[PDB]
Amino acid sequence: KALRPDMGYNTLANFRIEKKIGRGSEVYRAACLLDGVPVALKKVQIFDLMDAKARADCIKEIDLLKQLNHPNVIKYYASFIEDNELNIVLELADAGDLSRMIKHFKKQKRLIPERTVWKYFVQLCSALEHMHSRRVMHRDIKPANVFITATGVVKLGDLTPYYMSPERIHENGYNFKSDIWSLGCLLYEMAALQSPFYMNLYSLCKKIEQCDYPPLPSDHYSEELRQLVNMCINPDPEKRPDVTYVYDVAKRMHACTA
Ligand code: NI
Repeated sequence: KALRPDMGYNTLANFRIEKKIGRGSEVYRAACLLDGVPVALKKVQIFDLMDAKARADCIKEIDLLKQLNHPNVIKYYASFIEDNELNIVLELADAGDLSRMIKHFKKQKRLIPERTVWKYFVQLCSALEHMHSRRVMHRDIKPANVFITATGVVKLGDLTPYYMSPERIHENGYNFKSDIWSLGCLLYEMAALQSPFYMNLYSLCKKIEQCDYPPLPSDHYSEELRQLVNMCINPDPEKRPDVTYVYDVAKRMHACTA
C-alpha cells in the first residue's frame, strides 16, 4: 500500500520487501522506505498456531525486547499485528554467524586461536550483560544464533534446543543461569569445534551430572579460558557465575591476548 510516514517502522506500507531469506515464521529482507535502512522482516502466524495466552506472552516478551539497545544485540525495531499476522522488524544480520565460522575452521582443519576466541566471545558477553542488566533472558544462545557482520561485529540474534541445560531437560524454569549454561557451552564449542555433550535426554542427563565432556587442550587454551568454561557448565545453576563475572573475565583476557 501507500507510504504512511507518521507510522515509522510500524506498518508494512513503509517497507519494500526485497527477498525471502528464510522460512519455516517466514523471513524477508526489506528496506525501510523512510530512511533506506535494511531490515529483516519476520512474519509469524500467531492466529494459526498460537493460543490466546501464548499470544499475550509472546507479545509481552517482544515488547520487553524492543526496549533493548546495544551494538552487540540484534535491534528489534518494531512489532505489530497486520494482515492477521505478527510482524517483527529486526536489524538485518546477513553476512554470517558463529556456526559458519566454526565450519571454516573445521574445513581448514585447524583450531580457533585463543585470542580470536576472546575477540568474539567478549562481544557476546557484552550483549548478554546488557540483556541481563535489563532483566531480559535470551533463551536461545547457540552458534547459529550469534551473527557476525561483515566487519567482525558480533550480533546476538533474535529469540529441540541446541544447548539443553539440566534444568530445561527436566522442565524446570528457564532463568538467567540457564543463559550462562549456554554461554559456557558456546565458549567450549569455539575452542573444540564441537558441543561439549555432542543422543537422547537420558544419556545427556547422565553426561552432564558427570562432566562427561572431553577436556580442552591446555597447550592451546589457558587455565582462565578452561576454568571459565568449567564454571559456566556446572550442573548446579547456583554454582554458575553471573554474566557480570563472565564478562569481566572476557574483557581481561581479551585485553592481554591482544
Ligand atoms: Ni535426569
